[PDB]
Amino acid sequence: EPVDIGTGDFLQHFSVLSLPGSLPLTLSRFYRSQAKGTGIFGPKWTDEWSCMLTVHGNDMHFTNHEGVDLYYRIPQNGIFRDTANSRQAYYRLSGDIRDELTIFDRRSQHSQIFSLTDNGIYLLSAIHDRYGNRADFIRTEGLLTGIHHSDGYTLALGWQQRQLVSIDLATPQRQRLVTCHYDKNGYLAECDTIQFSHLWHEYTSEGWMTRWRDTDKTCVDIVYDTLGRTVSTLSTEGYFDDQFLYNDDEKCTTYLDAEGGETRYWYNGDGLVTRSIDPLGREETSVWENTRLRSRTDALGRTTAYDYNNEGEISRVSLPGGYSLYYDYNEHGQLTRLSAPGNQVWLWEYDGKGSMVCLTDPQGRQQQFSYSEHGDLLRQIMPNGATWRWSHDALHQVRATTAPDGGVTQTEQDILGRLLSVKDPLGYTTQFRYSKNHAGPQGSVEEIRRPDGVRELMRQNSEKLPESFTDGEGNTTRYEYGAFDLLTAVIRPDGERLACRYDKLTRLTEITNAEGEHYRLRYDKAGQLVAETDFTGRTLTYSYDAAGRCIRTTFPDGTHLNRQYSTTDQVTREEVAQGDSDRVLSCTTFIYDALSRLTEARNNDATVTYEYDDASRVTAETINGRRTEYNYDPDQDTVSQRTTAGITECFTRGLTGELTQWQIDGHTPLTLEHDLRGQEISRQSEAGFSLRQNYTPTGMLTGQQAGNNTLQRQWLYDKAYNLTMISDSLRGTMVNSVTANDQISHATWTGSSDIPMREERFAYDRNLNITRRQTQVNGVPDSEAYQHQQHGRVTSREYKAWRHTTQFVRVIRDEQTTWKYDVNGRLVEKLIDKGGYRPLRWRYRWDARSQLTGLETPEGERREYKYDPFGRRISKRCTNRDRPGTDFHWNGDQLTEEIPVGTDGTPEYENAIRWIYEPGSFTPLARYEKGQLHYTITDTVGRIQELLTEDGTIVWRGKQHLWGREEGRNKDDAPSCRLRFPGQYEDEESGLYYNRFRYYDCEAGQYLCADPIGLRGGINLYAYAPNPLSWIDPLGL
Repeated sequence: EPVDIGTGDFLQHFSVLSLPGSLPLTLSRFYRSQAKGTGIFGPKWTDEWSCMLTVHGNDMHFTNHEGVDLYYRIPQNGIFRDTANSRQAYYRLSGDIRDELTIFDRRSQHSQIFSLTDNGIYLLSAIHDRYGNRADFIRTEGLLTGIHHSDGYTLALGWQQRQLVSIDLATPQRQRLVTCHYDKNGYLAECDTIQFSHLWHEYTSEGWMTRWRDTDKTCVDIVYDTLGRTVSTLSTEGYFDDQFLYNDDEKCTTYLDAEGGETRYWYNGDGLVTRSIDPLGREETSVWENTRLRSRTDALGRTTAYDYNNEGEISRVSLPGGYSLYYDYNEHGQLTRLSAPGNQVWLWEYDGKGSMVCLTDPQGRQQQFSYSEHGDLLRQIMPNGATWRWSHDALHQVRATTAPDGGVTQTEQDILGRLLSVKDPLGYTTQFRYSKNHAGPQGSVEEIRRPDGVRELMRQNSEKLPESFTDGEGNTTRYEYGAFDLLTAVIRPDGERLACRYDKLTRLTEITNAEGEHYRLRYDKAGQLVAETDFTGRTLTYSYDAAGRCIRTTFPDGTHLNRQYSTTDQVTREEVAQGDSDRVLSCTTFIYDALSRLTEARNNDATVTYEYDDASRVTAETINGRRTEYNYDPDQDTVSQRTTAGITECFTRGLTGELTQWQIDGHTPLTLEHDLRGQEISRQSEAGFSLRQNYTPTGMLTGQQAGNNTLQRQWLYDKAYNLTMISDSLRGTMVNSVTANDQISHATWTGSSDIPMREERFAYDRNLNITRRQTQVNGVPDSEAYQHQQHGRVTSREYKAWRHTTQFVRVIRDEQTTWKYDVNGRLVEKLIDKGGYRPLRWRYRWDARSQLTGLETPEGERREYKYDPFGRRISKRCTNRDRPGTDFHWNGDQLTEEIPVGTDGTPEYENAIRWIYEPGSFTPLARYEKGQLHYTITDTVGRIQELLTEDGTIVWRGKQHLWGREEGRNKDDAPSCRLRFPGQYEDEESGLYYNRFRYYDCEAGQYLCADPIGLRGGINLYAYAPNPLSWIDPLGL
């Protein structure tokens, strides 16, 4: 807030200083245009080190860090004892007026000590906590000149002509913290801080700040009326061209923002807003009782009420929907009990010095906390017995952490809080060095030295914003900013630029990619995103209710996604209309229980139900009658046992929560071991399966040993952490060349001969999308394809392939593929035109939510897909040929079962294939089909590369191309493996890799439709990842 709508003041609050310690020492400056107070920073600016108590006849006026005055009635004996002011009931005044006075802050448990000076004025002499940690304020000749902190450091405040010019860390290290300059009338004109902002200020003779600017591009000009009220603001770059209109009779202030909006505020005697109307006419009211919010009602009539106890704290919060929260405190104002809906009660226990020693969750489980005599947290004991331990340096910052497994992490920080070094439980050390720019443009450089020899640089500009970053290979990404620290440009290592543009209220309205095309956003008078147009020209429209909730999404083709919300802002219904006809094409309903927990989701294709326990943990998930039950470890709230159609899995976990044993259906259990860093080093089964893994000093997976039962793998990276060499004992040696954008430009798989067996070469456009792909087999050119993007999506492609004859090459295939998209950005037709041959045309059918519902193969065969209300594909049918189907079962976001369905339409549940994941993970652990158990071995991205029987025999070997095409030949009786990259499932009828939301073309490296979440998933809408061996996309974004 720039302006106090209750009075018209121009307000500013900036951080000045923050020093770590047992008692943190923080300092900020607060400006108010009509203020009559004075702090260490001159007139009109108040701070935390200038608080004072003043005798006012029978009153004791207390000036806080913002110039607000609290009043206290001095008793007859002149002794205060826990005296409280009703306007701010958390400040407590104690002491004899003849001795010294104390202000106790029930919010922080900290005390301010005020000592007598002159004329019945008490100045701040000390601040201390309940542990005795103390900061003594020293004043000489009236001016605050020194500060002593009990941790062992001292501050030196230097003055000249009674104006504060320097705040210096004095001992044990000399360091400049704050520098200040003043104008001709003694107002703070320039304030340079070492941790925060560097600003300049300009005032009139009365002290009204008419201009403030930063080190570079931000510069605001303020105009006042004859009363000192702000009437207009304007920045030099055009932002915040605001105006303010006042009406003291109506008690109404009018705000005219720079984009044509009008917000009106009605205030009361205390200057608090009782009623407001936004530029869209949405009204919000508030009831106050003496600077105390009692109830607030938004634009939908939803009322939130606040109750208070005799001590002045919030005791009861009434929420929309009948929910109520209750708060209980001890005598010092510390929260001791929180009662929530569903009989969820949290309990906090404190000792004699205020340390919270025991915390009890709603499940009655206790966490014990042990402290030092000075307040340091020394030990924490979890309910299962896991014990954490900490020790601290001279500034009471954590310098050593002991994990429950015995590992110790050494950290070291400087007096300003910056991290200097870290030593992991295995002895590997990461160092940080900070250097200041001493020439020209102000700035700083942060160098990182990693235990693998990697060195990285991070440079900040004069506004202490990230200016550039240089990875271990010397690739530099640069950032440019505009006014108000708005990101306006990003420059890749290859030199291409991404640009941003903002309206007069600093709202993102345009994004320009490296190709030069524009993504545009449009807002209404209230700031809601009402329209957006991607690079393809597709425009989507959004509608909102009075509460700001999106109730309609209008697509170019004409369909409407309508939504209805419950009182607790939960989607209860989704309709699909079309055009001017209000007729509903499809319907989706969500049902919630008394605790606003989703218990049933239903559309025309699937019904999903959820069951919970007292702890709101999902005990059962059912999809179309198929039920999965869960049991939880009582102490760790993790899934300890899950059952699906009689088959039961048991999970066992250690103190840290790591998986130690897994077992299914009475088979031999799988046992796992971990190191001191929490990384898996071995997994074994007594049947014979064994897998050892090792890592780099930075934690990168680099080695694998298994045990026709032996597998040696090695992954080697470059100093930018790109996978550039793979040593496989079954496949050979892969070598990768990367570009400045960390994309693979050359990938050669070499067996044992010197000339590589197979090579892939790639080129990319300015959007990092694939353009060229050339293959070479045994040194001779094999195939070469070039594809062209339009607006970020693949549009056409030419492909050729050669045969090696005699030393000549002759063309055997010469095809041109062309893609056609609809107005919603969904691929609807892919046509492969060969020379003279017959055209092969793929067709795609979509619903309103851009889900692939139908697929027509070039041979006329048609398939149909159905989805649940969460976008999970549940069924795959063939609707015109005599071919079997497939049913899918999901646990959350994991595809856990693929169930074959015969041609008669009956699911073969006894022939189901189960994929075992850790609950929440996307890396498959094992595979279970017809009582056969197979253990998986995954690569660096979590993709299955080998399936092994329980005895350790490799029965399936993967062999893929760079972007995911799987083509490794396996025996006929080998188990099927259609899992590709994490989240992907290969449909054998089309070659597509189904991700949860979109379908992926591993040849073009792109999805078949635009990203359903828009810019929330990146600038490239039809793109998978820059490097498929280092990025993953479990969902379809």
